Amino acid sequence: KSKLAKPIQDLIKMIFDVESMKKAMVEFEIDLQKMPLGKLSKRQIQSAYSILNEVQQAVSDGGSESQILDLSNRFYTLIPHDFGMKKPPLLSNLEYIQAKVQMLDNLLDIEVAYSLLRGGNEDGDKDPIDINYEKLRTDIKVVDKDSEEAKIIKQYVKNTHAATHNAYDLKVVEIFRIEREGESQRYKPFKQLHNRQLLWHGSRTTNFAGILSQGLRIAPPEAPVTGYMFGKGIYFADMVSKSANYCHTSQADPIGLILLGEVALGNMYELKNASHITKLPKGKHSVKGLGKTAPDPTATTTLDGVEVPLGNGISTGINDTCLLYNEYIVYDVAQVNLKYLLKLKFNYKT
Ligand SMILES: Nc1ccc2c3c(cccc13)C(=O)NC2=O
Repeated sequence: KSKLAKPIQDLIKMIFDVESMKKAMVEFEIDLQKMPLGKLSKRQIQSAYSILNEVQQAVSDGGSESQILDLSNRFYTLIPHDFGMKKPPLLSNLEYIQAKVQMLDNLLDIEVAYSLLRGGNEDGDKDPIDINYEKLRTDIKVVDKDSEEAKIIKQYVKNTHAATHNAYDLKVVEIFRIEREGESQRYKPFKQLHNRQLLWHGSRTTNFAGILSQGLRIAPPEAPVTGYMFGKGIYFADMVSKSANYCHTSQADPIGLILLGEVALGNMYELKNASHITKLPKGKHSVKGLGKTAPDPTATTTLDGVEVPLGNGISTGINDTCLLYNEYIVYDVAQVNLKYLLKLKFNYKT
C-alpha cells in the first residue's frame, strides 16, 4: 500500500484520472472514436500548431479562400472533430482559430499525462499511486491547516475574490507545498531580481501531471503569437478570481486545482491593451496588463521575502484600460518557481 498521506493520494488519483482526460477532449469537440487518447503524439500537435499559424496568416493578410479551405481540411484530418449533425466550421474566423490554439495548449499537457500513466508500472513492490507520484518528480507535502503559511494563503484566497466573479464561492479544501526537481536551481539567478511576487495560476485538472513534471512552459515555436493576448509567455494573476476561471469547473464538477508561484517580475513593462509581444524593451523583465481592480497595496505582506498582494479588491485609478484585472507575463520559463498547489471547492450559487 501507499506510503503517501491520504490528501496526496486523492490528488494523484485525480490528476491521472483517464475519464477526465476524455471529458476534456470531448469538450474540445475531438472525435474520440477516430482519435483515441492513445493516438495523440507531440509531432501531431506541433504540425497542428503550424497549420493554425498559416491559416491565421491567410485570414489576416487576405489569402485565397481556397487556401483557407485547404488548411481547414488538413487541420480536421490531422485532428478529427465531431460536430454532430452540424456542418464543420472553417478556420476562417480569428476567434475560432484562437479557440483551437487553446485546445492544443491543453492537448500538450494531456499527452504528457497519458504517456506517464502508461509508462513504467510493472513494479509490484510499490502501490500504483506511489508509482505515479514518483513519475511527477515533485516533492509534495501537506501544509498544516493551522500554520501561519496556511493562514496567509487562505487570507489571499478570501480577500482577492472579485466582485464580478461572484457567481460562486471558494473553499480551500487542501494546501500542498510542492517542490519540482531541479526547479529551485534554474530559478536561482532570478533571486537577484527585485519585485518578486506570489501570484496565481489556474488550469484544468487534466493539465497538472504535465505542469508538475515539465513545469509551466511557454507555447512552442510553431504556435501563432496571435493565439495569445500578450504573446507567448507564462500568465499569472493577483486576484484568485481571475485565475480560478481557468480551472473550468462547474456545478457538476466543483473541485479545481490552482497554483501559487513565486515570479521574478523586476521592472514591469505596463500595458493597457493587448500587444503581441516578441521583444521585451531593454530594462524590462516582464509585462503587466493593468486592470480596473487590484488588491489593496496597503495590505501587501511578505512570505519568505516574496511579496503577497493579499489586499482586498480596490479600484485602481486607471480608467483607459481594457482589462478588469491585472495580468502578469514572464517570457522565460526560469522566471518562476512553483510553491503551493491548492485544492479548491467551487460552491456555485443556485
Ligand atoms: N490572460 C490569461 C490567459 C491564460 C491564463 C491566465 C491566468 C491568469 C491571468 C491571465 C491569464 C491563469 O491563471 N491561467 C491561465 O491559463
